[PDB]
Amino acid sequence: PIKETDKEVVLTHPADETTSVHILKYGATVYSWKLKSEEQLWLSTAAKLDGSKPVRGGIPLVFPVFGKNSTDEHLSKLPQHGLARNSTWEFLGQTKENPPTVQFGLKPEIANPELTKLWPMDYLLILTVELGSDYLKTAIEVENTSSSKELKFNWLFHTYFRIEDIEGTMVSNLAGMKLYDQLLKESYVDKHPVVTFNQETDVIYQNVSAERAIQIVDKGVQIHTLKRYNLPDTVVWNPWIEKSQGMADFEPKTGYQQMICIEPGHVHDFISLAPGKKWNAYQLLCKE
Ligand SMILES: O=P(O)(O)OC[C@H]1O[C@](O)(CO)[C@@H](O)[C@H]1O
Ligand SMILES: [Ba+2]
Repeated sequence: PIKETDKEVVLTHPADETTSVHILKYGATVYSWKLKSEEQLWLSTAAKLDGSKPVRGGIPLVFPVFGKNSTDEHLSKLPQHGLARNSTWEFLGQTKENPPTVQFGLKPEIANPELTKLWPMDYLLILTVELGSDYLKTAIEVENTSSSKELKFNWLFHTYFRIEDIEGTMVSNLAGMKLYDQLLKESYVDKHPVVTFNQETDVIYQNVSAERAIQIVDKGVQIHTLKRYNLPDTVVWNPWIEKSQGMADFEPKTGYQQMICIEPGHVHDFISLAPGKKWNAYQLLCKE
């Protein structure tokens, strides 16, 4: 079933109503995904869900810029991670009952007014969210609705996976891939057979195709599987102790122990879309 309220849309799977996803209209932000009653995503206990600021947890949507830009006249004007997660999207309706599937839209006319004034480029975004019995798919289409100007942008899904204990967690299937390390400010090949975590981690892997599934492992069990289409980059992030302590909406302060962000996107460079052209991609979460 599909249920809309003033603030959000909630999908529940017809075959098992304890499998669900909650999507806040603000940012079209998925903030809970339960698989047979078990929460898959991390959400801060101090996360704002009231539209006052972006949600600390779930799946914030990052567009038209990842991180902070300082090289482009217009993109440099925006706050870190852009304006999609700061805007209230329109619920466009359901498109399927089983699997329950719904769409959200964004265009400048309904976006964050302040940020739209700073980056007055034309676009249409359509997010499609599909809740399967054992997966969650979040798909995006971007259309350049300008008749004259190119549209230049990044796209990333800022997925917060929920885990039991960060220090017991490993991430597999990134061995031998090139990354840019946002902390060390250098690029190198990951020579470790799996990714492990014992300090702040902020890295951007490159050249991940539709064929490469990334697995999150704990006690020899695959607790999450991430697949994507048309998003060659993967940000892997955990703020660790000090950065968690510094984020006012991040609670509890030990909560970095229960999250890992594995974020598929197109962020290594900008996509440029000619007038009237479209780009699309998706993230597919499951538990293989
Ligand atoms: O606090 P936010 O603007 O949501 O950003 C959170 C994180 O996003 C990243 O750029 C990648 O996850 C990190 O460096 C960290 O800043
Ligand atoms: Ba940062």
